[PDB]
Amino acid sequence: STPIQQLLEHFLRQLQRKDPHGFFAFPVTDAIAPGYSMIIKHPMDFGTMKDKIVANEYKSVTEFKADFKLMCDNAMTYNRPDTVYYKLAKKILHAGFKMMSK
Ligand SMILES: C=CCCn1cc(-c2cccc(C(=O)N(C)C)c2)c2cc[nH]c2c1=O
Repeated sequence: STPIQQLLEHFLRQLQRKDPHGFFAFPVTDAIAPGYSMIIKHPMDFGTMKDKIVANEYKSVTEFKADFKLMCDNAMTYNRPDTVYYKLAKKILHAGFKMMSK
């Protein structure tokens, strides 16, 4: 485990605490979200992010933050603003970037 992997595991733990229902835990399936795979071209979720950390795919914090933002942006594209899923994505995007900067 490299120093970067250790830091990213720390950030990921802190980010996942902000999703207590686990809506972001695993890839979204079309059964749960009809037509999702044809609307969202670059899916992302915390489980995929964990696998990417362990596989050593993130070479910088910047690359990691971009996947986090992608995950939130996908949720704000697929879901309407008045939904639980949109609201959490907006909340966690802003809080997560703040947490990773302080
Ligand atoms: C906020 C997260 C962004 C990703 N995400 C996830 C789900 C989702 C996945 C698995 C289980 C459930 C769930 O617990 N229920 C009750 C359906 C919900 C979902 C459903 C409609 N839109 C989305 C959506 O965008």
